[PDB]
Amino acid sequence: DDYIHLRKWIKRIGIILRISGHWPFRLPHEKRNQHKSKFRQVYSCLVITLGFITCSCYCIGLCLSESIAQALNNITVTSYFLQSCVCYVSFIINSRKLETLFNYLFENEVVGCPRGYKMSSIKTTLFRCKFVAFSLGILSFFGWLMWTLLPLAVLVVDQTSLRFVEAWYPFDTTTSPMNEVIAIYEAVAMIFLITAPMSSDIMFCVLMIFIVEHLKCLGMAIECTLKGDATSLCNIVDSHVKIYRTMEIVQSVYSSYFATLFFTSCLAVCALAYFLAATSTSFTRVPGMVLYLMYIFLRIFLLCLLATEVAEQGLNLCHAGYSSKLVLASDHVRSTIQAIATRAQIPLSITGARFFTVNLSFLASMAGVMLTYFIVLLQVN
Amino acid sequence: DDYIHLRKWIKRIGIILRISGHWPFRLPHEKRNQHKSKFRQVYSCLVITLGFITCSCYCIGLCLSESIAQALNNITVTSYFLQSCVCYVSFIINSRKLETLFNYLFENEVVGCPRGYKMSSIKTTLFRCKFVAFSLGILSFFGWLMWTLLPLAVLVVDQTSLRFVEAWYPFDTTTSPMNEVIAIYEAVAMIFLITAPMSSDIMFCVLMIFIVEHLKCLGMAIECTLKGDATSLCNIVDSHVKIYRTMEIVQSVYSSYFATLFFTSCLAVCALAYFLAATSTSFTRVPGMVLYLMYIFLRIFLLCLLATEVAEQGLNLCHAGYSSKLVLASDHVRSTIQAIATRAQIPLSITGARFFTVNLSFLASMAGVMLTYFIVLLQVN
Amino acid sequence: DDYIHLRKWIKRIGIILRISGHWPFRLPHEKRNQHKSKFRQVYSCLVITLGFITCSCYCIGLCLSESIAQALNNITVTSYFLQSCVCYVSFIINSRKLETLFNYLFENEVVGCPRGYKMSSIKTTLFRCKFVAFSLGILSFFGWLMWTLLPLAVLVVDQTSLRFVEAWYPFDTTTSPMNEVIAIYEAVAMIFLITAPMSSDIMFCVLMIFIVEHLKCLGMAIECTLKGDATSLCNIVDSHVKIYRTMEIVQSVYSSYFATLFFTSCLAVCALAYFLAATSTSFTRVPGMVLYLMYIFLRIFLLCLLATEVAEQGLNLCHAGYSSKLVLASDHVRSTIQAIATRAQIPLSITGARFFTVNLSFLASMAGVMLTYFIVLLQVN
Amino acid sequence: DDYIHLRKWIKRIGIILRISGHWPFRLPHEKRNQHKSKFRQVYSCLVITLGFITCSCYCIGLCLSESIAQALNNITVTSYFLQSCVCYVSFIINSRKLETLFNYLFENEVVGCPRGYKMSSIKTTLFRCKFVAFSLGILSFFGWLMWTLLPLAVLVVDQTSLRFVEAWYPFDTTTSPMNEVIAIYEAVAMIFLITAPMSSDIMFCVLMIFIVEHLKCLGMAIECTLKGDATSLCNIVDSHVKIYRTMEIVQSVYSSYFATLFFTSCLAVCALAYFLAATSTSFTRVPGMVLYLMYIFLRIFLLCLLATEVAEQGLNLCHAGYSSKLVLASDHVRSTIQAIATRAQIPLSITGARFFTVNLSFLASMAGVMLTYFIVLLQVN
Ligand SMILES: CCN(CC)C(=O)c1cccc(C)c1
Ligand SMILES: CCN(CC)C(=O)c1cccc(C)c1
Ligand SMILES: CCN(CC)C(=O)c1cccc(C)c1
Ligand SMILES: CCN(CC)C(=O)c1cccc(C)c1
Repeated sequence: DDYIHLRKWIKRIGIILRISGHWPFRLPHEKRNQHKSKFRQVYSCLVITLGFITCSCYCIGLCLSESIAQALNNITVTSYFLQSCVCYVSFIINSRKLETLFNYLFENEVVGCPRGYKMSSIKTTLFRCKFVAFSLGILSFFGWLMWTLLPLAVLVVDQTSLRFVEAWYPFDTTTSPMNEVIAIYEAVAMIFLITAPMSSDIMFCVLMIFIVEHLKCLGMAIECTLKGDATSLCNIVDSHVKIYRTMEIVQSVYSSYFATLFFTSCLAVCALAYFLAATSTSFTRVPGMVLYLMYIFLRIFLLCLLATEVAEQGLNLCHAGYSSKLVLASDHVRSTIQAIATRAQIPLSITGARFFTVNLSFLASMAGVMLTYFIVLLQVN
Repeated sequence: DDYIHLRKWIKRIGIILRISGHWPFRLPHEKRNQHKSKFRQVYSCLVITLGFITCSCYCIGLCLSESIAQALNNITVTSYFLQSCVCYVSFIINSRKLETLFNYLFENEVVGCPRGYKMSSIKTTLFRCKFVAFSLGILSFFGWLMWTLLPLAVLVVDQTSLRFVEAWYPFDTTTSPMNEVIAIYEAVAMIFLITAPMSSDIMFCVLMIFIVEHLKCLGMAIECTLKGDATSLCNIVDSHVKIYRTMEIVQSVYSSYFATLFFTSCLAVCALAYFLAATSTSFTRVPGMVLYLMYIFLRIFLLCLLATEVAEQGLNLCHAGYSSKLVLASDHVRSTIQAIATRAQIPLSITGARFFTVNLSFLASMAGVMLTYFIVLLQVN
Repeated sequence: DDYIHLRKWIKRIGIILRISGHWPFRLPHEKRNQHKSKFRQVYSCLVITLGFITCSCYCIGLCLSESIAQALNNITVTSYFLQSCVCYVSFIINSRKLETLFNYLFENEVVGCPRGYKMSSIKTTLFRCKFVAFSLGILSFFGWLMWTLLPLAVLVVDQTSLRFVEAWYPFDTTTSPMNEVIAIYEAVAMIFLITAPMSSDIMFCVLMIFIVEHLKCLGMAIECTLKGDATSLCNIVDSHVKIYRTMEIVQSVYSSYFATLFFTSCLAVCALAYFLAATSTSFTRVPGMVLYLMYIFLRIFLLCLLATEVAEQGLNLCHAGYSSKLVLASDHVRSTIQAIATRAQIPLSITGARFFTVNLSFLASMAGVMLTYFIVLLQVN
Repeated sequence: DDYIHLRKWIKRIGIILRISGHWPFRLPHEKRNQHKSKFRQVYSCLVITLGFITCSCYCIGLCLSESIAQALNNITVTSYFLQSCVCYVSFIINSRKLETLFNYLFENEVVGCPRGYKMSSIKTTLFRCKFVAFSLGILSFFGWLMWTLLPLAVLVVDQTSLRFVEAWYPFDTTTSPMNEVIAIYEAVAMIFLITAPMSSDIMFCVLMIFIVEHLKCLGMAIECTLKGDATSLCNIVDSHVKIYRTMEIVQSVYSSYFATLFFTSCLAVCALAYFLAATSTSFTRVPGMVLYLMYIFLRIFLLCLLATEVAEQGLNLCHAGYSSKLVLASDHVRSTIQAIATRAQIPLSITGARFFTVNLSFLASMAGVMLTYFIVLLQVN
């Protein structure tokens, strides 16, 4: 069966959310109260504390800067690291809503749709899910492998400064006793701090894909029940309000995370464009800086695209049922379809801490701001 | 009882609005026609005239500037002072509407809500009220104490220019006979001119908190009356129209005050960022200039947040009642819920003299404008 | 009677529209086919041709510029002159719609309003009409008197270049035979080219004031007919659709005129701010350049304010009738009030050639653009 | 008959779409399965491959640039060429939807309209169609003739570098054996690569004109059927939903094409304004660069105008039927007119890959961006 295949994938997503050290909540397939184990709790606490102290050493390493170039070289990695920290806190706080969200993915079976549509819907869902997940995973692995292991192959196979950008430490970390084990520590902390927000964006993309498929199924079900008494309309309205409650749940955690993400990502792409444009770099960091740019652009573009698709499917749900049969229906249908339309006129939008609406036009406005500040930072030299 | 506690707090707000010299109007708890006393009227007239002449000496002290730096050092304090003057005039003119607003806070008892919700609503209201009031009060006291008493401890405990920025005066004010009593006069005028707009923003924050709680109570009451004849719907519509009339009353006074506030606050934060960035300041004004920045950002952020919450609660009221029961109701309910929704689609927004809508996105746009003009003013040196 | 007073004023407006040389159309009070006279037609043709040739000499005088300063000194007057020419053409083309507009001002009597409201409405209408008309007229007279007669009192009472900015001419116009009669010709052409667009803005302000009063009367009439069968609702809907047809008529002519006006006015205020800031002017043109700025700002602000008031009154008409009585009315009232509301949700907006919406926020955006280009033009020196 | 005349014109449009080498689809007048011929398929494949290799040589000719000036001189032509390539791909992919679109133009006969309106509608349609088609065709022919044949008349009638801007080639192309035949090849490739997107914009303009006429006919038909049972309303709703399906079909292909078009057109007009402003050009390319500017501005303005007209006609359809008769109709009419209005409130907008809405305000925003980047590129020299 194809459907049990879908089961596999959502279990994998839950597994990855417990690999990178998020707080363990109840998965739908788990029914032995396994998430309350201490063996998985000390894991998440250890990884969260390690990420916190690494981000704090990097953040106070920024304020103790030598010049402008070291400041920007700290700005990029500290931006990504505090993105990871904001994501850690936001998944720590709202643990209960994630269980309801994963229960929504487990069963979402729409009633009233023709049976020929569900198969192609499941195939498109699995294809797009596999695409976004493997894309972000492979780009993350290549970027980490370059940025972390490329300077090690210059010296460790056989003077100082193995890592690309230094940070604040209580130890000296310049002598040969300490710098290698600092590099190893930075490697494993880099693994976890990269793995957390990528997994969060993967889960958000899965949720948006499922909500798009659900809204298309709802529109087809409205057309099917109008082509043909009350109970079908009650089930339609209940699915339409369940979708709205689910998006209202998704709004909060990703509101805080998206505000932090978008601001620090704009800072990171501006600093990267300055490093690639002006300063005569050492050419061993061009394959890192040309992959971090593509990762940032791909992540922002995928988030904005899957946030625009949901609003477009809601507005497409507004035009559902409007045909010649609606004129010939009773007063009951002409009232409930009117109610469904005037509720569907309100768009389902994910806002970033209510400062902006995550759309595709916001990507164009932010790219304009990035171009302006890149021109300014280039002129300042 | 908790509820009588709320009584205490609104009385305190009225008391503070008569301490800082606003025009005395009838409070709800007062029932002896006490507000028409001359003993409280000559107070407000004396304080308003003193604030007017102090703001006028500061304003014509700006045009008689020596250079650019003295001009900006006048620009900050004159911006805050004419904010205070605009607030004084706006509370002088519309005295009658403030009585209806304080009568709205005295009794606002929603009918039809389940009894278990009102307790937590009152607790959240008291907590957020105490938070915003004590926050702005303590920051104002620390900022005034620094800016006014820190230069006095250099000289008065034992050459000229005790105050930080000079102003126009008919007296000489440079000689030792006059400068000390000018400093004392500036201290008490500083107390009143700081105390007025902070108290106005505290009252606006109280009103927005109460309107948010009222809208949430209305949504819960709609859900409760749909879960269960006409009279409940009439009471719901009457509460919904009373909220709209109250916001329409709040719109005007704070429209004029918010236009003045936002423009002069942008000017003040730009001039402060220039003083903190470039000019080698004397380090005795860094604790003043680093608290005035935090006060400005906190005040603007709290105003924008509590103006966004009301619009979000209105749009959340639009989605109320939409469920399976609405399909099974009569024509009467399906008409009145439709009317409530198509009225709730119009957002309750506080505009600043109709030039802009006070939202959280406006804070981002204004911060972008502040960053652009700070870059320009830094480049001009 | 007060009402016949209103008659007087609209007749005066028609009279002024035929003084400045617009194409003569039928006024409401005229009933002898007087507008088809040739005695008033050769007037308008002569004045329009004179304004055309003066604007053409000024426009080709701009392209034959000596430097940047003479180019901007031509830019200001040519901007105002081609505003006048666009207004002349737009009133020449649509002569028929102006008759229907002046017939709308002649009789607009709303039915169903309480009688106590109409008196205060007429008083407020006459007050605001007199205010805007006398304000723009007196500022125009002072600006023309300064700019035209102030250099004449230096020389003509007793070497060359009497006028402030020269233009292209076939004659020499530098010798003493010709320059005085060129100055006289420029004086009378200046009178007509100033008098035309000011009269057009006065008529637009009158129309917006009347539409605001009409919408407030309609809202009060809806409240009155809901407080109390079908015929009142038919009269309400007919007045509401007549207001929309009138605004749709007003949209076109002022769309073209407002596009030209706003663009050339932004150019003029930028060039004036450059002349007042940098160049060491001769101080005999400071009273002209400081009145032209105030006239431009006052005209733009009054147009934007009276365009925002109409949209606000439409959205206020959306909330009319919504009360406890609407729940207790029949199906007929609950359907027609719903229809009135869903039609009133569409805003009555005057757009400038569909490029922008004339609001008060547009004034803030245009002022930001003016500040940016003033900073650039100051930096270019 | 006039109507058969319309037939002629749409056949001509189909003919031109098969002249410039687009993929051949079934026209409405063709009924012998002529579009599946190989004689017309190898034509389109040959022209598409030639345009691809020419665009690829120009695109890799950009990256192998000598300086900034040669880079911009490549940027303009490569922008137009990749516009042509994106249009080629977008017409290759969606071949099936173009058949339904051309079947919509073949028969669109509205039922219920008064007969006196259709004649003037057809006359206005033919006039505007002929205007836009002949305008873009004549400007394209003059621009191509100038840019391609003007340097040939300097040398070929009787040292190197016949073409204006060079490109990458495997051949030498500088010697006299090869440069002439390279110029001939560039001439014919220039013909096809210019002829494709102009024909696409002509078809889009035809579609927007027809949709505007259809919406006006629908509004007049609503007024006519309200002036007078169910079947007329069913036909009205079916025409209104057919218009929406047609615009939803038009959205996709022109979404991708409009995104590419608008971005590369902004780049091209910025580079052209730099070439015309600063660099001492050879004056033989001023008649080319002053026609390419007018072509770009005319094309963008016509696209934005005919995209704004459709949204304005939809919002005008929202106000249809609202009169005194609607109050006196049955419940059926007052429900179906309400449904038509609440569906017509959603605007029919053509978005460019969902990044922006093609309006006339977007033209103003893009012109502001063009002015800013032109000022920057002028300052960089
Ligand atoms: C900058 C984040 N980072 C830590 C240094 C990386 O290795 C890195 C680089 C490129 C792309 C990705 C997903 C991670
Ligand atoms: C600038 C206003 N002011 C008068 C000089 C102050 O003392 C002051 C400084 C910081 C924060 C607050 C609330 C007041
Ligand atoms: C610039 C237009 N103008 C002709 C030179 C004037 O005299 C002028 C100057 C200021 C204000 C007004 C209404 C007209
Ligand atoms: C830049 C495109 N191009 C190829 C060089 C042209 O000949 C060209 C120039 C002006 C106007 C038009 C429609 C085409």
